[PDB]
Amino acid sequence: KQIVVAGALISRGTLLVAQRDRPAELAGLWELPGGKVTPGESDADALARELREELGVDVAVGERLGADVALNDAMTLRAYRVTLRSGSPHPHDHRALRWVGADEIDGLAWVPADRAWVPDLVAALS
Ligand SMILES: Cc1c[n+]([C@H]2C[C@H](O)[C@@H](COP(=O)(O)O)O2)cnc1N
Ligand SMILES: [Mg+2]
Repeated sequence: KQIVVAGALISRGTLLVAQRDRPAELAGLWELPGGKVTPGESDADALARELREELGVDVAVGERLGADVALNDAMTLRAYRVTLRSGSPHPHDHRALRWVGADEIDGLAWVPADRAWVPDLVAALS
């Protein structure tokens, strides 16, 4: 299974969430940003690559956040905690970004795959 890595960036007590712009089925819905791992890459290398590209930030990749999610037969989604080293997030590849607190998490229009992490994200912001 191809791995997709996603980042739960928590900064000053809030969580970054990113509103997708593609494809049509996901455009308008919110995610933990990330992307596919390239063969040869560690999860950490891939996720730091994706978040530099998409958000314009340098992050450190930490512990897992929640469990693996099955996208399809081919693909598995994995979330990690990440923390900021340098830079401020900007939506280079998204419709919008939003910093949310615990009480906002379950109200967001999540990408259905990511919605699985809602209890984990609420816990992390407890
Ligand atoms: C980063 C991410 C990605 N995906 C799904 C959407 C695509 O089917 C696939 C690859 O992601 P992308 O379109 O490269 O961001 O994984 C779902 N949740 C996420 N948090
Ligand atoms: Mg992406």
